Amino acid sequence: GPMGNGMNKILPGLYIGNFKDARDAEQLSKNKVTHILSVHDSARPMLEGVKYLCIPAADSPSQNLTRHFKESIKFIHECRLRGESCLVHCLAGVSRSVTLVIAYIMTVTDFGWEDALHTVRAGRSCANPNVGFQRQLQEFEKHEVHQYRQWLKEEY
Repeated sequence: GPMGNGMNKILPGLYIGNFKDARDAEQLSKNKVTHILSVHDSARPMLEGVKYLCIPAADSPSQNLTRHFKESIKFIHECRLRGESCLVHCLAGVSRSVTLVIAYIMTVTDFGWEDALHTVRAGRSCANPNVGFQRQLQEFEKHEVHQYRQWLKEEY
């Protein structure tokens, strides 16, 4: 489906889904999601029992997401380090949320963005950052990921 078939586990304690999955109490309970990184235009805290990170961003190649990589990675990582689960979602769980999760995967591995995307697609086939985000990711892979990797290693 163009918007997935429900939230999908990408890494232990890390899921991606659409705006609907983000409201799915049972799905959230089953997956023990206690953290939600909402990245879409109307992103704001919604449910109880959940720590939110809301990033008002549009799914446009003009939308800068790289600037949100650090805070997104920190949110996700501290959640996972505490043995908790984080759901990263946008409207369809195809471009925005996927881009942030790819950035995270690249930072906790030696993966380039395409290998990271491959990792995401294995869990959520509809994953497909818009061309602009791929560009930003490509850039991230070229001149910053090495920098981010050191950061997490030193910070955690």
